[PDB]
Amino acid sequence: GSSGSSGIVLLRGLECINKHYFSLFKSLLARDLNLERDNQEQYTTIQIANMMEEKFPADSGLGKLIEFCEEVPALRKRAEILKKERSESGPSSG
Repeated sequence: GSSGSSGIVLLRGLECINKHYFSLFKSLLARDLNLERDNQEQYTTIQIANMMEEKFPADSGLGKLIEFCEEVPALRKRAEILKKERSESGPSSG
């Protein structure tokens, strides 16, 4: 077995998934980000990324996305992988 492949980024959380699933993410945020009604496809992980950066400076979308993956069984495997990166000094356990 080879090693490496440690090039993950809090932003890659989007590029990771296939455009297919991505479309859904934009829909769930359409309300928050206030995306278009029929022009949600013309957008790109980029334009959407920056939007989240300012909007949700907490995770910059990382979080909002992680969830979108949890709901899906084919993304749940990644959701857990993303979270690990999200947290830094442990969450706020209360």
